[PDB]
Amino acid sequence: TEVKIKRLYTGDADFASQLDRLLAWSDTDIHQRVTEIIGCIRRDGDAALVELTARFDHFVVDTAAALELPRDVLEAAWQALPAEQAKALREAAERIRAYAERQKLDSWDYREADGTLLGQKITPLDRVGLYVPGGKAAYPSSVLMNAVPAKVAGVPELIMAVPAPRGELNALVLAAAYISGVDRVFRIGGAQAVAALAYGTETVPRVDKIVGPGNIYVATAKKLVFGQVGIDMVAGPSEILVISDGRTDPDWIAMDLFSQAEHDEDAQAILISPDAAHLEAVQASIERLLPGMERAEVIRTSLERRGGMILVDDLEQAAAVANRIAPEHLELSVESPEVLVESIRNAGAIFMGVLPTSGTARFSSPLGVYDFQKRSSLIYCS
Amino acid sequence: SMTEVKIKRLYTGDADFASQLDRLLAWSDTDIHQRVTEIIGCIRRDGDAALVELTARFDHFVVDTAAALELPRDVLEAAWQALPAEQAKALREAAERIRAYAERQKLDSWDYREADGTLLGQKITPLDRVGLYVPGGKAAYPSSVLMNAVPAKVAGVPELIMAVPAPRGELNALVLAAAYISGVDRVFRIGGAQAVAALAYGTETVPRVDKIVGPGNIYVATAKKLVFGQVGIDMVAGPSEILVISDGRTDPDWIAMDLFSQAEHDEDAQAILISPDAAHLEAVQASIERLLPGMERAEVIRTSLERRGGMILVDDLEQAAAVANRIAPEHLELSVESPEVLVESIRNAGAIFMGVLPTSGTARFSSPLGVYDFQKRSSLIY
Repeated sequence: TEVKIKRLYTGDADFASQLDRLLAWSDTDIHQRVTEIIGCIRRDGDAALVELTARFDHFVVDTAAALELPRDVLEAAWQALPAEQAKALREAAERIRAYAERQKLDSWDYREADGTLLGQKITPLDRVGLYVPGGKAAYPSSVLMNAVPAKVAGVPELIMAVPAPRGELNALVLAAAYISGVDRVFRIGGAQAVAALAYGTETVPRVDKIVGPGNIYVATAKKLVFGQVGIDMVAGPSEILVISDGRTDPDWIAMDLFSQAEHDEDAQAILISPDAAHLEAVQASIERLLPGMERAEVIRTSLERRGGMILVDDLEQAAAVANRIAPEHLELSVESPEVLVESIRNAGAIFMGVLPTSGTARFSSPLGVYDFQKRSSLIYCS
Repeated sequence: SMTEVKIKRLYTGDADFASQLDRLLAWSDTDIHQRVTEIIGCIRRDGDAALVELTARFDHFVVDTAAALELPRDVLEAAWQALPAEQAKALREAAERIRAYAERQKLDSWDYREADGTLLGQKITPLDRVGLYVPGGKAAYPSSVLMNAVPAKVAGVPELIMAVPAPRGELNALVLAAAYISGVDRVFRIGGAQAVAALAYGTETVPRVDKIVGPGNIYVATAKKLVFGQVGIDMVAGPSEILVISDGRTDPDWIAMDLFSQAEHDEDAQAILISPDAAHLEAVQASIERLLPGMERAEVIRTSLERRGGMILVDDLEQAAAVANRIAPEHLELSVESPEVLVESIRNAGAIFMGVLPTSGTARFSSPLGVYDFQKRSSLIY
């Protein structure tokens, strides 16, 4: 029943190094394989894509044109969702759209003293490729959070790759692609899909940026085609950092940790508090509520491998430690978070009352509309 | 003839045109990768000791302690104060133009209320610390300092740290003066892979930064690639490129000089001319062959034109813009009668001239380096 979670104390002398080891996170054959696949796609295009799709996905088609899903299929997958899921999808997409609309970059210009016109010309990327994994194990959220900002940016051709293992489709994924304005959907995946998107085939249009997480083949391929296309940041496992003043119900804090611990065994969930009693209470809440979780084994694995509870002297030190951690997700479960947030510098998303992980929030932003736009300097000497 | 310059010629009517263009644009060590890995390891393992030693071995710059690697601020001020009045004037002016452009590009925090009352927002922060690499000796340009440092300081970066190696102690006055007026906070006489490692991981003497920018040799580029993840980096350069579109009204000598402007500073530079006027292309060839001998860097210009230069005949200006959009040049010049009309068809270009930039076709998906690259966004949810 016990869950052994690493406990750290800011008073300890070896604390910095312990925090380092807690945050630490880290094949030749895979690199070789992906290189070969990319080469095959560049050299032989569609024939290679069809063959590799039959090999990896067990999806057999006569011509590459058949890899594509008709648009009617997308609309129909949407039309057949249970009413509540449809509601949820529309609402989420709308929130994402509104937010993207507010972040959208605009063109402008101005005149220097001599009369020179200087300006910034904003354009959408010409085409964007979105990768989504096949089967039941994909989440519609990833589709919305990549595709919606891309369409708000004004990207004219948004192309999705999602493999169809043995022909199998994910209704929610297709419906999400439909309502987010995905333009074309191809049943391809893996390194072969990345290569097809990056270089083009006679069937697959060449895109300028590829986003969306996938397996080791997809990640490796994305790294190898960077330069030919832009890519999104490589995702590490999810992270949450909770700063708690001790006033919140420990059952709730526990659920806050489970929220991110539950979807990756290598996820990192950390709790910081100046209250030791509160930390013990949350330990208890974890051990009690854990069995009743459906993802109990994964949650346990994550908490035991990379979980942590850090006792700090106060909320100031909590903010300092957080700024060192630079977490993907930061939750300020404290009484005056609008005050505490003033001390926060490095965090992907902050919850008071796609995202950069593995400490890259020290220098990166979440994926947003701006990543599907670009600027050109304009100089008109008259 | 002895004066002739073999410049690659393409025509959009060619059946092989797409591939010919691909081959024209194309431009592409293991022992270096090993060495750099070892240097990074030594720096992580031995810190200041390793940095002092490696600086002694590689730069022949010998100091007793790592503290002695740093240049006092007094030195920067004195480098500025000893400049000829006109150089100082030019430096200040350039720095000011850059500053004014950066202020206009600066990202701002904001928030708004959803209908239900949920608060959504964007919190903008500057990067905590930024490292700027500048090559050593006389072969460095103050511009490289200004174009990184000024936008970083506009962004509000609290600690801007510069590495510039001092081979045999040698310094570049213009570089130091540029560091002075652009608000560089600290300057260290270190370079190569060891400087990148020192900045990325920190030593007792060198502060750990969150992003490293500034182009350098193969050791610096390799090191930057290897530390990406620990820090942000800038896009890798990237020999210069210029693409000129000419309708034929412009004096062909002027076009020739336009091509020369970028061809003359790198033998690997790419200068391409596009026109729907075949006679004009011939005229520019003649102007090139006539004007070339009188150029001071005639040898470099010729080498560049011969290796990567090109002239492309198109059907009309529509197609000129289409080809330009495929090329996606660093620099684009619209030498036509109505550039304010033609620019509407232009999508992919680092900078556009009518009347640090992305190169190698990355203008299809990248923006120039600017203030926004030294800022980051955090999502707020209340």
